[PDB]
Amino acid sequence: HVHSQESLQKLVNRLSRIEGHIRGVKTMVQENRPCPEVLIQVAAVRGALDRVARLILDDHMNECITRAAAEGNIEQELAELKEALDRFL
Amino acid sequence: SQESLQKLVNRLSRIEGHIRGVKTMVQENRPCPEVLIQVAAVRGALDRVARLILDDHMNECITRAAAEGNIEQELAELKEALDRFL
Amino acid sequence: HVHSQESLQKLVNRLSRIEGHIRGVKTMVQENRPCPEVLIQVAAVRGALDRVARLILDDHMNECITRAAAEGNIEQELAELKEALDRFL
Amino acid sequence: SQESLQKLVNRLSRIEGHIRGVKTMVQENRPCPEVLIQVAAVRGALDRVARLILDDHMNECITRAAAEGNIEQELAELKEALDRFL
Repeated sequence: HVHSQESLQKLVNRLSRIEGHIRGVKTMVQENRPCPEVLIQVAAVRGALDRVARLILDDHMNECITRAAAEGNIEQELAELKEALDRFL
Repeated sequence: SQESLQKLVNRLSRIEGHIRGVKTMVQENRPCPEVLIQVAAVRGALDRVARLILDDHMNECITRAAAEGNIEQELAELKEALDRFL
Repeated sequence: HVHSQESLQKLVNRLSRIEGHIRGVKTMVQENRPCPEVLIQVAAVRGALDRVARLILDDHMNECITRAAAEGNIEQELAELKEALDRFL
Repeated sequence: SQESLQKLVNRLSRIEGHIRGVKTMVQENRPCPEVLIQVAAVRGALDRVARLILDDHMNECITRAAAEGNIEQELAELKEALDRFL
């Protein structure tokens, strides 16, 4: 890669897919499908969520390190990154 | 069943509503930490649902072992479920 | 497998290995080795810890389900299992 | 450095002592939940150490970017570190 900001619309998309996938898990439960099948689908949803989170974080990181090079305020930018990682982890 | 199933459906509807909430936040260009705080809550909610489903599975396995034995088989089912839950 | 209880001594062993592995991470830090190398070693220690935890849990689960078949007290045994999972997760 | 390195060494010595504590508990046949409560604390401590090491790495990368640029390269180092940290 050379890093590209994920478009707002690209993120909204990924989130719509995650919504549809949760609605799918709900259908599975109503049909009394086996517990391991349901858990497999829940795991996939959680994986999808993590990848969205990770994309949002990458773009944030990019702004922080870019703003540091541009403007030189390393302390502020570190502290911004660390907040975002706190809430991500 | 009718009792417990509906509770899970409900939780899953709430999670769905919460993901819509995260979508709205993104469209409104709200700060990253606020969006991630909401994503963390969704992830927490998903974990608790996963945990409830595992509890019911484990309940069936142990209940069936008490009733009908085949303890080795049931134990091995429990361990396989834990393999995929972690 | 047919399930076998991990011996007390087998567990003490695995824990001694984890101790030695943490002491190894400490040496790496004193020698100012690169951060990704150090984190790779920390991950391995965490993995080793998880596998120990998992073994202790498997043996507990085995006692709970065995005691349920033997004695029939499903409620007590479920609640024992769930406590152990609470502190494991 | 001499300052920060020693703090990490210390944390790692405490983690080592804590794993000995878990070993003693097992030899004394203490209940499973008590042993797992102590293992959870060790795992927590290990996570915090991992997090401190990542913070220092990230600090070097951003600091070097402000001083000397090559922002794309540094960003890619940060993302690679996060790949392995999760």
